[PDB]
Amino acid sequence: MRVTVSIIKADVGGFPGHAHVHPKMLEYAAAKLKEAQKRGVIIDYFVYNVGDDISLLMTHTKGEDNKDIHGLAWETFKEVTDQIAKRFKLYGAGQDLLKDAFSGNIRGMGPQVAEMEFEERPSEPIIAFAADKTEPGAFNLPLYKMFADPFTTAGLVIDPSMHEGFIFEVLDVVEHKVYLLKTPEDAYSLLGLIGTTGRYIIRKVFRRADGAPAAANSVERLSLIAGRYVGKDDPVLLVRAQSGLPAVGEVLEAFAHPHLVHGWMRGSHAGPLMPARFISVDPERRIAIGPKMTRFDGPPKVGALGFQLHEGYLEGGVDLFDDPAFDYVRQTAAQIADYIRRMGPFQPHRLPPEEMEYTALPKILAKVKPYPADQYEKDRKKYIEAVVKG
Amino acid sequence: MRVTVSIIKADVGGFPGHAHVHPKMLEYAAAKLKEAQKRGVIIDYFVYNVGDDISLLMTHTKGEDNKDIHGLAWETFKEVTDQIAKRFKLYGAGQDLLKDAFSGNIRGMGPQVAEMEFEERPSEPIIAFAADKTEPGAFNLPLYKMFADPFTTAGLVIDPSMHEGFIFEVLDVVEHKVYLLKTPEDAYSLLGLIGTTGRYIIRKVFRRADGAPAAANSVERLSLIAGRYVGKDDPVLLVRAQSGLPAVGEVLEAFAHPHLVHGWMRGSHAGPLMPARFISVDPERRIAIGPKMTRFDGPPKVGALGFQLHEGYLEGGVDLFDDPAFDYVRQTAAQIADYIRRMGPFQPHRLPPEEMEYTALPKILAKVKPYPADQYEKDRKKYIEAVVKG
Amino acid sequence: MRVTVSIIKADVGGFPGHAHVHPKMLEYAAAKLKEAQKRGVIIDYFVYNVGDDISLLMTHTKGEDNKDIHGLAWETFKEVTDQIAKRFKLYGAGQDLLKDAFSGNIRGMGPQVAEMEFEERPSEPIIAFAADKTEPGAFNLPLYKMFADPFTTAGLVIDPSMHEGFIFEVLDVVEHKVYLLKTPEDAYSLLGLIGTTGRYIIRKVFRRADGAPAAANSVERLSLIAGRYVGKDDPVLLVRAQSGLPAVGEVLEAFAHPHLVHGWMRGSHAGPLMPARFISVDPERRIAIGPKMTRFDGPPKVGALGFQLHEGYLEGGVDLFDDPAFDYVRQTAAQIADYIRRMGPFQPHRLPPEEMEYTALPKILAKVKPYPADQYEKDRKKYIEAVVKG
Amino acid sequence: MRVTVSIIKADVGGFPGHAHVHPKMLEYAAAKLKEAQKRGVIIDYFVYNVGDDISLLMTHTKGEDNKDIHGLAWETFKEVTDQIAKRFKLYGAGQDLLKDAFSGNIRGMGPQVAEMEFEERPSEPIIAFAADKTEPGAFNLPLYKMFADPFTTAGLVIDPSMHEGFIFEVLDVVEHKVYLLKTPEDAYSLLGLIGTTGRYIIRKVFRRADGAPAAANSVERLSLIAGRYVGKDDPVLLVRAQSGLPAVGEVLEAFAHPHLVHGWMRGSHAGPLMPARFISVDPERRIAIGPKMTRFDGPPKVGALGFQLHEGYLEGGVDLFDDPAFDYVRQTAAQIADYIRRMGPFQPHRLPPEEMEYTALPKILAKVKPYPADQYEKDRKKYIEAVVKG
Ligand SMILES: O=C(COP(=O)(O)O)[C@@H](O)[C@H](O)[C@H](O)COP(=O)(O)O
Ligand SMILES: O=C(COP(=O)(O)O)[C@@H](O)[C@H](O)[C@H](O)COP(=O)(O)O
Ligand SMILES: O=C(COP(=O)(O)O)[C@@H](O)[C@H](O)[C@H](O)COP(=O)(O)O
Ligand SMILES: O=C(COP(=O)(O)O)[C@@H](O)[C@H](O)[C@H](O)COP(=O)(O)O
Ligand SMILES: [Mg+2]
Ligand SMILES: [Mg+2]
Ligand SMILES: [Mg+2]
Ligand SMILES: [Mg+2]
Ligand SMILES: [Mg+2]
Ligand SMILES: [Mg+2]
Ligand SMILES: [Mg+2]
Ligand SMILES: [Mg+2]
Ligand SMILES: [Mg+2]
Ligand SMILES: [Mg+2]
Ligand SMILES: [Mg+2]
Ligand SMILES: [Mg+2]
Ligand SMILES: [Mg+2]
Ligand SMILES: [Mg+2]
Ligand SMILES: [Mg+2]
Ligand SMILES: [Mg+2]
Repeated sequence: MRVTVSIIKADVGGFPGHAHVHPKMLEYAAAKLKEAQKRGVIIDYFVYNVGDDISLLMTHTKGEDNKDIHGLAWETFKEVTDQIAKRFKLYGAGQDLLKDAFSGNIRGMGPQVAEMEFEERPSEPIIAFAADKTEPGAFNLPLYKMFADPFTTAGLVIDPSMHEGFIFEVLDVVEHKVYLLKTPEDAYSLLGLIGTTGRYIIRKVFRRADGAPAAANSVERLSLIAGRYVGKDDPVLLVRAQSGLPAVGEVLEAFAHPHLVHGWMRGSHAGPLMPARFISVDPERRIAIGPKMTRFDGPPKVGALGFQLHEGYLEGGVDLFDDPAFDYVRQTAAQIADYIRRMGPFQPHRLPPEEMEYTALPKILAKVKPYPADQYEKDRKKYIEAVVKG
Repeated sequence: MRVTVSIIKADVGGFPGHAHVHPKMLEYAAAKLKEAQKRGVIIDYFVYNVGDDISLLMTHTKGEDNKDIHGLAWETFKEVTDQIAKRFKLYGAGQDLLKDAFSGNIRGMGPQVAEMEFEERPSEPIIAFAADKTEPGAFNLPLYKMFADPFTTAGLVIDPSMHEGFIFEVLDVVEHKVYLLKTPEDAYSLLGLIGTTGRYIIRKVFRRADGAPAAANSVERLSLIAGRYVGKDDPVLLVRAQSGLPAVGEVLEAFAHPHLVHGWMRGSHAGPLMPARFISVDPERRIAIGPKMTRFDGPPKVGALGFQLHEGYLEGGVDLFDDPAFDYVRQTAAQIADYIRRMGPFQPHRLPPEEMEYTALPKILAKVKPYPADQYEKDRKKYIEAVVKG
Repeated sequence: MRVTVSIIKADVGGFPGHAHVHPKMLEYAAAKLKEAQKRGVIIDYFVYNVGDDISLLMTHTKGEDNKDIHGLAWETFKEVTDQIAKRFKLYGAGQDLLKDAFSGNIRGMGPQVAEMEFEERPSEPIIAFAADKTEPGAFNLPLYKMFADPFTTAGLVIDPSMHEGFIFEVLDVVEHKVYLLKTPEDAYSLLGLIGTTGRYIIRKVFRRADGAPAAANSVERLSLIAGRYVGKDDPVLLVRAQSGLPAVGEVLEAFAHPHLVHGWMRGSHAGPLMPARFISVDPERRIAIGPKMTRFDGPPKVGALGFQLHEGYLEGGVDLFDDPAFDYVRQTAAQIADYIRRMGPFQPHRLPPEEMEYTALPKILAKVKPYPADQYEKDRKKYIEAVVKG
Repeated sequence: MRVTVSIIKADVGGFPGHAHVHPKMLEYAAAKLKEAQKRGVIIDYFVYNVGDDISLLMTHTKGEDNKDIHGLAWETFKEVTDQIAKRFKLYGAGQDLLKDAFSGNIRGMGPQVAEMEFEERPSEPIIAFAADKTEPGAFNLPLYKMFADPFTTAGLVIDPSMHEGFIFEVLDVVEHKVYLLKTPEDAYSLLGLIGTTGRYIIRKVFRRADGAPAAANSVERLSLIAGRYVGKDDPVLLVRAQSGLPAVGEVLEAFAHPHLVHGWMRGSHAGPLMPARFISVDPERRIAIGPKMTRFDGPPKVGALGFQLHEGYLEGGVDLFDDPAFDYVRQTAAQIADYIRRMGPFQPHRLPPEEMEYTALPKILAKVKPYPADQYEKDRKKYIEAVVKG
């Protein structure tokens, strides 16, 4: 049977600030999806947060880009907004749905979606990822590693079924152009694009041998609003594993170096991506509570839940960053976070100016007097005396 | 609607010594505040300890410096004293209320208060802090950082709504004088005062753009008793966050370096301020149990609980030091505590003599024979022979 | 007496690659400057390298922007080129003087200059810095710290002679505009500019009390060549110290966090700025041999030589990063270098695309087929089957 | 034969700033003492620096407090001043001799002296210490440890010849009073005094069994100048070792924890005392070049030179901090220095106000408007509106 797996994610309020979600939001969402399941809209579901982002993972047979499934998610987020977030006056209530939400970040751009449709294999292990305080390009390095780096995915070299590699669908989110690159042969060209994490983002990956969908990342084109590019952050990602696709452990190895990503405070910094445990996982209630964002509204975090599909039912989720081996990775991220923070307001800890979600540069340039450089050389002594006397 | 948020804190007994509180004290206090809520005295509340200090966080509409609210707290502490602490003969039972409590530290000086009244915003995130084994000036460094240090609060540079800075109300607790300083321009003068943490303490902070209350720290003037200055330690602090006020994560960043503070053993040492987890947080019962004070009666610790206000009701609290990123900070504090303790009785691990809560110097000077220095030079050989023969 | 201190620096060949200089280049330069000294062109000099960059430090009385002094340096570099670098076929022989040098990086842009003229004080301590494998904005963070950060320069708070702060001359190297900002009051605006290290660079600093020159950094406007901005990297910096200017140790404290800077391999990465020892310092021969660039052509390094001026004569230089306290800083930089390198070709370890000195993006875009995104959605299955069958 | 060992120390100029000395100063001093030796004024000598402080170690038979020996030192420092420091316009030329030296710290207070007279033992091992960037009380902890702490000096417990302990001569430098305390019995009283490192300083130690001089520290009473106490910093210390006095290694163990001391930048901070190697030791030329002061004008450092006396001749010196065991201690000090520096201008990293060598507090209090606290409560809203509108 063919199944679709859809993650539709949104922030509709934080608790407090942008640090976390209120547990009643998860409970409300789970109850709403249980009703949809009883009506046959969906087969199964799992509800979880990372930071202030709620992921609705849903299995169904309606295909990709389905209005009923996308509409079920939207309605669930709108009802969480109105019944829970507005009731408790949560921070940024309705953030991703309402352009006038009470927060100062990018609002009203809508949910994000990562989805795949496929014939369910004789065993169908999948991993759902969610990150907070980062951009969709945060997953470029891990996706490259797991599908194309022989230092990550041993199977590329030792599993004859993987020898032919993978096909990357890369979205230029500025010009709205798609590129298809094949590894190993196009590795250098691919990296020339996807190293620019804010512009060229891996959106989908397919197995080269047969075209099977292997991963789907939530990324959309940017919008140009009041002369700035405006994106949708805090990505979600679906990866299918095993049997010629990377092993669960090869997928997870791709997150074992907590690389610097763009986001963190005010969408305007770089910090290490910490692979984080869930606070709690309740398979029966279909809810996981993910990590909080604390120092400097982070560091950026990613959570990983594994599942096994059966006739579209989801057995799981299983927290896949829960191992002492990943404690070392978290400790590294914590130390790097402390190191980089001592840079304060300077690039490359602060992002390049065009990549900053917040800026005061127009306010600054409206007040600080410029001097054409060539004329300034003649007048410098005069201008310095004027400040001094001034 | 306008709301007042009041934290009124006291130590009325420890369990054991000065290390912690008895959980029945928290339960008694919560039950008493629930009765006040039913009668309409207060809107909502949360009860928690850090070390041996119990904070009663209360929301209400009676304004600052209200006799009913201050009296409700006093009565709650007196009843905890009589019903719980005296019953179990807790250490320092009634400490802050009774000058004759059974402990050897400063007694009977009264509760402390941190409170703010304001129009409740469309979302109203607040953080309540409590520290044990330190002075109110322990918060000088964090408050300075979060409101004035561009290496902490990115918004000062990148959020045009924050560009105008903040107004610090600084209390000289020796001469009972208030100073108002504005950052950025008065930063150096401000620091010249508040670096003297025992004398010049940040009591309130206001937003410069509109005068909005931003933070309130519990500090009062010193009392001169038997020729020593006597202060009220173990401060509490309220901070409003977001939307032109520092982000929750910028507030928390201000605690990410575990700086040395005055207090620790016997109110007479310097040690690192450890940002500590709560042992437990129960939002339904309205109680959090904070950390214990162990080695050398510390190290000094601060706890952070976040809330969202709605019509004065408190949704929370949320432990905001609960992240692996803060595990690194705690480990640093633990290592610094071990390093500094090897100094034993010497400044600057021991405090300056006028800053020590305990001293034996009068006992010492009553017994040890002085010699005027000029005459001692002539007699030194004689005096050494007299000790030797002696 | 008034004196001018000029550092004029260039790379005219490496040994091997871009890692270091040949010692005969330094010996040749020193001999040439000794001849100029005998003729009265200059008072005194010191010759040294950091990585592949040779600094000619010269004292004289000809003022800033003097053709004789600039011409003496140019001629010295041209003769080193022809007599030494071309003789031994050094790598990038004549790099900064010859557009057709044999190297693949930016060539022929000319030497850089950092110079100050002033009345020589009753004691005149100065520090000369040189960095390799980085941009002039690498010094933005240190210069800000030493002149404006009270966590670095204690004197801003505790030395009444410094209370009035400093004046920063900031160059916009894209639009060729100069801004004058005064600290403390303009700190936030200043940081809003100079955090963009590739665009807004501190060129000079002056004391606010009297206008005295305090620092001079080597930065020039960019050139727009074949549609890319082309800059002059590997900066040099002069700082005057003490007596109302930052102490030598406050200047050095500003380098005690090895912050990430732009440059390193191929002028296209970010890595930690390591404060490095000189290999050797010979005050009598007037030559210091600085550090090599090794792993990944770095990490980026800065060297610091202190001097005392007397009637323009230079007593020194003294290696000011030579202390076990700075061994810790170097070890931190070495560890951060290893961490960040595991990112490979990805931002923010790789620089933003417009900031990269090397790029293959045009070659890539000439070969990889784009698909307009809207039409790609309809054709995706077809295109994937075509790659698969292909 | 009876011998006197005298260390007379002064700063008469730095190279650069307060970081180090010029090597010609040491060479000049050694040459001058060689002439005094030829004339029979002294028996032997050794000349060395730590940071910007030059120690003249001299052996002779003229006794303590001898005008000829003190005058020889003064004259040597005055000639170094005039012939070397003023010639090269060194920083703070003549610092400790000239009230109008060109530096901003405490000037003209004179050299310091540590001296002992005794019958030369059948073997006479002695250690000379010098510290820079700290007060004489920096040696209180080490002197206490080596003579009174059984966790340091094993001989107190296991060497029957040491069982009777030691006599401490403690100087109150504020009131000019001397106390004599005997360990073990007076340990607690002693520590009650000498923990106040700025006031009660160990000046001499004697063996209790026979009164033999065991140590001499350079400390003098403070001077009250323009309402501030003014002291003489950067102490020197002589310790006799072995045979009922602490072993060389017990003396050195007392420095193996790099405890926080007062001094460092601007005489106004606390930082770890690093036991440092000499850069070079030349026994034949009678000169050792000690460490530089770098980050933040430190950290504070102590050097240790061991000697064996024979008929007053000095065989040595031997650098006693030169062992990998002390590399660990230095690394600890380097890490603690980095930790504490993140506190910036705040106590207890900044010193208590009365202990600061530099302050801007009068300048601050002359400009910042005070409000009596009781009246401020009524007017606060008005004053905040006035700043806001202002
Ligand atoms: O060693 C492994 C499994 O052995 P096990 O069942 O524990 O004996 C795994 O590493 C697998 O080899 C890996 O996950 C690839 O599995 P397939 O995708 O080939 O099933
Ligand atoms: O990036 C952040 C929030 O993004 P998110 O909701 O996770 O997309 C935060 O760092 C906020 O920018 C920060 O807390 C300031 O928020 P405001 O006070 O401007 O709402
Ligand atoms: O073990 C030691 C010497 O043994 P050694 O000569 O190496 O056999 C030292 O620790 C001494 O015991 C110590 O220095 C005390 O020596 P005295 O002062 O008793 O001579
Ligand atoms: O403590 C210091 C010097 O003391 P010293 O000569 O060793 O007694 C330095 O930190 C100076 O205070 C600092 O360099 C500032 O010096 P000035 O610029 O005021 O001379
Ligand atoms: Mg949010
Ligand atoms: Mg989010
Ligand atoms: Mg965001
Ligand atoms: Mg988001
Ligand atoms: Mg108590
Ligand atoms: Mg307490
Ligand atoms: Mg107390
Ligand atoms: Mg208390
Ligand atoms: Mg080169
Ligand atoms: Mg170079
Ligand atoms: Mg270059
Ligand atoms: Mg170059
Ligand atoms: Mg000096
Ligand atoms: Mg000194
Ligand atoms: Mg000094
Ligand atoms: Mg001195």
